Amino acid sequence: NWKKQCKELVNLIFQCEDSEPFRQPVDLVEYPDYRDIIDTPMDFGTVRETLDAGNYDSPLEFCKDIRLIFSNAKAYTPNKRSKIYSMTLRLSALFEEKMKKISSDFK
Repeated sequence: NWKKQCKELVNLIFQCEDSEPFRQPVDLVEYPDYRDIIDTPMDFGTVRETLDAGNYDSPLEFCKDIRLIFSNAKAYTPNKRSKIYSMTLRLSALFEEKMKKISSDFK
């Protein structure tokens, strides 16, 4: 059951300290130029909601949206000295480790 596996992984991510800036959509009052840089916003709350609505056709679609969270974060704050950049690298690494098993069990 890939859907329950992906749900467990999203719940795991919400418990990770590094996910805090990615739990909700980026706020456009706080970051007014965000959408001049980012075409397709994404966050873990949205991913959770999409999964619960049954609106991912496969784990690859789920993964693509999670990868988008990280690519967006790195695009908007590209300075590798920044806290957010390091939090993105660490959380990305954990996610990819976990997603590997889900993707195998599927294929």
